Amino acid sequence: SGAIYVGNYRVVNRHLATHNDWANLVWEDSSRDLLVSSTTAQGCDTIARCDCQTGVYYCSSRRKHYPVSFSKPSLIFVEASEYYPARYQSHLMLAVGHSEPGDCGGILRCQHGVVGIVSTGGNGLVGFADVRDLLWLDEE
Ligand SMILES: NC(=O)[C@H]1CCCN(C(=O)NCC2CC2)C1
Ligand SMILES: [Zn+2]
Repeated sequence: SGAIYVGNYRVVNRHLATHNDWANLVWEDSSRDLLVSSTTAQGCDTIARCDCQTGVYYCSSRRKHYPVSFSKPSLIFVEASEYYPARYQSHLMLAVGHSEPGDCGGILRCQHGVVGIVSTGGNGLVGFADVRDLLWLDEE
């Protein structure tokens, strides 16, 4: 579990969104596994606006932050799970690292701010849903 709190927005994995998230919906995209809802309180996270390929992510199943090298956001095939059929997930970045069910929502960050959140795992790979292209998170 986990979310990004930027401005008056809450960014979560779409597959983990709550009823309150759907009832206060700003934007959602199943192909990216992202959903954004509105918040009453202002958050403290800031979004990175860059093309970094190195950063640090939080792994809840290890209680540890790990430094990683990650691929550029792209269209990647993700196997069938209990949340989605086998499909191409867009804006996904992969790295070598531990990720098991429960780790979605952990933040990946670089020197510029939050880059994205954990969205996939297994086989010694961790995948992150990028948010750096969502420029509207910084305003309104
Ligand atoms: N983005 C996806 O299609 C996910 C949905 C949850 C299931 N899935 C995973 O890779 N889970 C393993 C660890 C928790 C990350 C694919
Ligand atoms: Zn950066």
